[PDB]
Amino acid sequence: AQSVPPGDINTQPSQKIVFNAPYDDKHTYHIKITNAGGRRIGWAIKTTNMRRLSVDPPCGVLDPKEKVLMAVSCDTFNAATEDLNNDRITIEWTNTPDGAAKQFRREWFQGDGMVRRKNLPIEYNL
Amino acid sequence: AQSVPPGDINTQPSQKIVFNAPYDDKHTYHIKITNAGGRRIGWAIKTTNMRRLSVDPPCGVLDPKEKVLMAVSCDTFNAATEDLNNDRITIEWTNTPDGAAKQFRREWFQGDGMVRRKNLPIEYNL
Repeated sequence: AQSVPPGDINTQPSQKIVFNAPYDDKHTYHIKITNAGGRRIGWAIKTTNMRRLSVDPPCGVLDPKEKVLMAVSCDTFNAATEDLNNDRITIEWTNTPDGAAKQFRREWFQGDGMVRRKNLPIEYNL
Repeated sequence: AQSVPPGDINTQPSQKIVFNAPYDDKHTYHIKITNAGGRRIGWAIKTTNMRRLSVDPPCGVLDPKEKVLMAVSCDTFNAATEDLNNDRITIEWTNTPDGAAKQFRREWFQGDGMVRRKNLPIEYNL
């Protein structure tokens, strides 16, 4: 009936993910997200490197109290002589407009209302 | 042909597991183990608490260069006001005797040869 801000989408982890070994093969860590709002929301992901890490689905439209699974694969590598404290993800979302279209749009961020965003610290466990 | 010590069984993680959130439901973390020896080996697991944590299969007989999956479930709880630095697992194994029987025996530890054992530090990520 009245205005409705972008409900804080639940996240698990909420802000701390330690990619547990081994690093000898692409390890896809499943993430849990949920829409804690009243209406749908257009969210997108961004990582320091879109080559090594692979987040899918990168962008999508969640529903009211809808649950979705994420996949963050990490290509193999050598953590014996490589710094591991510069990897961080970004998850933002904004309430879609009245009867928005069926497709993530960039206008949803340059329109009315406010957009939320939180970076998730990455970790590497051996 | 000649004597054969208990090949160091590969572990992933090898000595560091951070049970990533959430803690609102039994989360079973899959572990990777492998027999790096020439013959089978009888191994067993032990945790500080056999009530909260559940490791299965607890004991079994691995084969030469055989891979096996483990399941370490962790009952839900509240990590907002509970110490999380006293949980540690124990994985030991000893080369089975010549044509050993098809069933983990305790005599394999009180016989000839040497037995290996390593504790895996537990962690809790929110």
